[PDB]
Amino acid sequence: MNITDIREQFPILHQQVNGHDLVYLDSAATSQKPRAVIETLDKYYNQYNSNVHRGVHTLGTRATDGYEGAREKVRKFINAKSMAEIIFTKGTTTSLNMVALSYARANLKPGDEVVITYMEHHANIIPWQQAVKATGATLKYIPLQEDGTISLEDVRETVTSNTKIVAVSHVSNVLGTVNPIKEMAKIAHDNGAVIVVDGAQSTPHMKIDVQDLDCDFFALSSHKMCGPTGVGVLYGKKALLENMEPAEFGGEMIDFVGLYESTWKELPWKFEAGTPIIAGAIGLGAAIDFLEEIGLDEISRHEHKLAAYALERFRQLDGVTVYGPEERAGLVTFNLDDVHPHDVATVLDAEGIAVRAGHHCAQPLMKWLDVTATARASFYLYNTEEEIDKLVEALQKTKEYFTNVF
Amino acid sequence: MNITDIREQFPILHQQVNGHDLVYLDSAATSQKPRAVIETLDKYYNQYNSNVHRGVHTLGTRATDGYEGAREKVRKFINAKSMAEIIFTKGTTTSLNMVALSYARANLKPGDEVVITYMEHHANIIPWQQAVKATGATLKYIPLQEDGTISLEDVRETVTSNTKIVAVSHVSNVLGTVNPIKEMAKIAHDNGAVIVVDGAQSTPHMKIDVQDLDCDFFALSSHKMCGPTGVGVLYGKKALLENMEPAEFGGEMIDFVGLYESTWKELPWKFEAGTPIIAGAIGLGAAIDFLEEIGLDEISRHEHKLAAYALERFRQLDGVTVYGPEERAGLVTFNLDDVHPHDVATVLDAEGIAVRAGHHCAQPLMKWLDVTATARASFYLYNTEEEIDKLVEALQKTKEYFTNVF
Ligand SMILES: Cc1ncc(COP(=O)(O)O)c(C/N=C(\CC#N)C(=O)O)c1O
Ligand SMILES: Cc1ncc(COP(=O)(O)O)c(C/N=C(\CC#N)C(=O)O)c1O
Repeated sequence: MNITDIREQFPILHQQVNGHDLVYLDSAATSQKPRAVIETLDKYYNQYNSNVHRGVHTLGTRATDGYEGAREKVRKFINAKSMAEIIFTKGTTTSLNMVALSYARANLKPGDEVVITYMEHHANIIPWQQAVKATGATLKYIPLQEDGTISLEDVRETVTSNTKIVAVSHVSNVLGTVNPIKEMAKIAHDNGAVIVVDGAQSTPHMKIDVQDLDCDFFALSSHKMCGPTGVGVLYGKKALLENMEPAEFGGEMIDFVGLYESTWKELPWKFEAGTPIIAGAIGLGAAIDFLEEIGLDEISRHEHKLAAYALERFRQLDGVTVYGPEERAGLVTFNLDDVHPHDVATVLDAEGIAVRAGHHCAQPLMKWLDVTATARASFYLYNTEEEIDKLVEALQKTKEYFTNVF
Repeated sequence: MNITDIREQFPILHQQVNGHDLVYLDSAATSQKPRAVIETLDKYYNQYNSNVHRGVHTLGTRATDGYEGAREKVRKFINAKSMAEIIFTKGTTTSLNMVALSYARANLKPGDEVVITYMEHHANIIPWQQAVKATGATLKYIPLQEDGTISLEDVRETVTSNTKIVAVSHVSNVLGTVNPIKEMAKIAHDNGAVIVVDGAQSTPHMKIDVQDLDCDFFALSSHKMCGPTGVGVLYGKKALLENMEPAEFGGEMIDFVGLYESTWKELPWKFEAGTPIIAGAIGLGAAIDFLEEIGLDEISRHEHKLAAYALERFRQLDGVTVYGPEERAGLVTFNLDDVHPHDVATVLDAEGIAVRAGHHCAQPLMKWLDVTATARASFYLYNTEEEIDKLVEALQKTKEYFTNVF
């Protein structure tokens, strides 16, 4: 894996911001795209754009083969058994809402529990809030240990035989924690629950195998993994999706329409209402071809190196707190003592450096961390140690600059 | 309006299919894109891709300004009063589902009526089926007159003071009928109903003015109007959207998140859960700039000419039935006596000609037409009379060829 060859594929990296070379360290908010992906979209619109599933004219057939072909690429990529288990959606958020709407709201009664964790992104919180409220069921949180990881002991404690759903994140977008999803699926099942896995932060960065994880549902977002905006996937076990009603209704997802009553398509089309995200899914396919060609394990090793290097160089700074465990995915959330993270982010941008400041859509987590906001640098396959040097050099500068003011 | 200059902007038109120049007559299924749109996407991914609404780094600000800027372009384009009334969605279908979920399901009780018409696309049928079933309300259909138009008399007949919702299409994707939306909004309101307008076929092809139409909701799809796939709009009167709960929950659409209860953003963000369709909305903005620069009235005049020419040259063929009225949008649905439309479409593709065969997602309409399927040619700003000549010449050939077989 050659990082110079990789960065050469991402036009957006080669520019300056505020007179400094761009240092993009915000891949957890969204990733940048290689030429292979952008040229996939261009070729689609330049050459074979048409609506799909009719199969009567040439361009229509090509578009359909592209779109269905990308479904197959997603299937192999996360090791699902069947294309019937791969549903294209607008994103992780919509995917998780569909499970909340079609599965939760139809399978929860007073006394039933939904179990989540304190570290969850909103997308994996609010749908469950709404679903328990709609059904008079109960929402519970698995506690976190002090380093921001989860103990299986706490899982057995929180999951009861009244738990219908466990919903947890694969990798935290804030702490960097890789959760024990597989062991959690076992505890879920032992108690008669399904597990729903929020895979938005894991999928771009490490090999996903839904056969090995035995998750019941798994959600991911194209934009975080070198792919177009506006597209995601819901994976669900075929037996569960067969029993769920659609979340949206319309053309494409029907079989017979009468005046008052309709019947549905087979999976996966049951869950894809209206003209689908044709170019986006095809570009998501291109993104998957690109990542597989580098290798998810390679990308993962690369991130292990950047994260270990970042954690070391952060510990060389006084007045800097880092949140979460030592063993982590490729990001670091932190604060400078006595500098608001908004200001850290502003000052970093003046130096070319893109990070995120705020709640990272994890308000409960911030409360648990006893902070109101943090700053975050997040990495991907195009980042380098040199860029981590610039970040830590800029944080040192920031500390001194704000010393000068007071 | 110079058609040669217009066609020069659409790379996909300049190719052959089966050894013949492509003749694309399937714009009602999806439209082709000009360079201005494709290069908008390229420039977004090449240059300023980032997540939106943070506003802490340079690319993030640019992405946000692009996305919010496109909201403004959509607002001016349909003459809404406020960006708070413009919600980006995945498409017409999703837009109509949101109204069905958030407005209908919360405002219908036994004895309440939803009124639709027999000519509606599925997207404007199934959501209402589901909503009346969920609420024990009643669904009614306005009858059609023999030419496939609607009489206001029939509207007053069907809409009662128990009608809560009237949902009708602006322009039929099958008959070509332009419905009397404005007069229908008046009848709706006189009886205490809102009206929901399915604008998927109107928006690409004619000026939209929601102030003049006084519609309560209006839905449209980017892919049909020179814009990217995967994006649409829901317009709704600000006072109605203020009172509707969100259809999806997650990051971006919240204000405060506690463990069990959350509060929402102001409009329009209330209705935009998760990372939004950033590049798609920006490209939809480019599409709108492109169409406004030609002029919707010009595009409309062009289509009037193609439709009048097509209807004339179709009446020069024996054994050809055309469905719907004389005054029409830019398409023609038809059948050859004794040739299945699937076969017509297959034979047309061998000649380079792209049309659609099937139900056109209007199964109730086909039943009313007493057919099981039809063929359809649909036009846009890049089509010509010469291409209509090829179509009618090919239909003549098809008729003779199928005579030979028998
Ligand atoms: C673990 C996890 N779960 C859900 C989401 C939301 O995904 P999306 O916005 O693509 O619908 C995300 C997206 N995270 C963002 C998106 C932004 N901005 C972040 O900055 O951390 C995530 O990381
Ligand atoms: C009047 C009307 N109402 C709803 C839809 C569905 O819009 P979408 O598939 O973009 O969600 C459409 C899309 N129509 C199609 C789409 C396809 N294929 C067609 O072939 O007529 C429409 O024309």
